[PDB]
Amino acid sequence: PPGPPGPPGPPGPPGPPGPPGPPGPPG
Amino acid sequence: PPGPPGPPGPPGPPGPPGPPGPPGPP
Amino acid sequence: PPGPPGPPGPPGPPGPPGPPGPPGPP
Repeated sequence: PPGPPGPPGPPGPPGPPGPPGPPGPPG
Repeated sequence: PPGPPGPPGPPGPPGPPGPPGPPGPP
Repeated sequence: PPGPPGPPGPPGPPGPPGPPGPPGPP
């Protein structure tokens, strides 16, 4: 009989940067 | 014979915060 | 023998929004 499944792979890569923040307040 | 490949790993970590927003109005 | 390792997981989620921008001009 073949062996059992291998171990899980490693975690994935990091996600992308988030969106830009909001505008600053009025001058 | 070896067994089958294991399952995928879990998702990676979140990305970094985004860039700063634009300047406010005058 | 156990099988080979699984593949890397999926990418993480996006990071959160960046900080507010600076105040507007005078």
